[PDB]
Amino acid sequence: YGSWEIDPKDLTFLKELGFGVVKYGKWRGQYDVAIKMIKEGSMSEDEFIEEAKVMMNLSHEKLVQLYGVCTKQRPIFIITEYMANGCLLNYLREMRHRFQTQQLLEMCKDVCEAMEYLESKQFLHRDLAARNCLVNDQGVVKVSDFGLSRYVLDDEYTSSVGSKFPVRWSPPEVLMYSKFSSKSDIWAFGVLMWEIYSLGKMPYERFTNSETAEHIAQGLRLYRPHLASEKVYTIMYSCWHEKADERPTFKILLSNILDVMDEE
Ligand SMILES: Nc1ncnc2c1c(-c1ccc(Oc3ccccc3)cc1)cn2C1CCCC1
Repeated sequence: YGSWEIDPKDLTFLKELGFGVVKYGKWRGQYDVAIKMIKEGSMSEDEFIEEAKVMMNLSHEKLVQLYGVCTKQRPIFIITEYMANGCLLNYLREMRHRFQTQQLLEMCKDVCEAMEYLESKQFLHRDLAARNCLVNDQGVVKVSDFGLSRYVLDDEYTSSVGSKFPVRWSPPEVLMYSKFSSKSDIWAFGVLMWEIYSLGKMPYERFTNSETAEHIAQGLRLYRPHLASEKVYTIMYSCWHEKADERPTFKILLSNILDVMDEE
């Protein structure tokens, strides 16, 4: 076993949590883990395994921690930090939480910290969205599935023509030219802020993907969620400059979010 490789015999599977299936379990009988099981034919496995070595060296409190992989048998496993409150999107949609806006801004800050870290490592997420963030037992949001889209074999998800592509989280230059950059992550982050302040509404709710792409190409934008103050709206909106070079960095976004927290 290499440093990136976990012995699957050290795993105990306890419950199904919901590419494939994800389970909750224990490592060596004691420590909580999530086990993401990768279905046959779904992934470029050799490429993922090499990238896993890079992903192992990423470490930040607001990034879901990759403990290792199991790849000597199939389906291959991705072993990670267990996030008790599950997917951010589902969490947002649970109206019982009765969120204060302070809580929503903190979720934004959690994600922005992770993204500033990824940016500092020149690591693109490539599919940032509420559905790809997780929430722990303390209500902390962490970024997940970072870079994983690179290894998906289903073409419907691979390009902007595809029926599974994240059109609603994509800047004009991605939709038109497939130009990915730090600034396409920035765009996606703004959409994620919008999802958070909208309590999990689908971006461009009333539009198809086709219509959304048209909307975007015409320079139209999401508008202010009811729960977003003018200051918060200014921050998400800054992520959507037509010109990619005019969009902020995650460092700048983080400073702006901190400022709003201080001003309340
Ligand atoms: N870690 C998790 N803890 C709790 N629930 C989880 C996960 C994960 C999870 C586990 C592993 C995983 O693997 C990676 C993590 C980071 C980077 C790349 C892969 C991604 C998500 C998913 N789920 C749920 C959300 C909706 C239904 C399933």
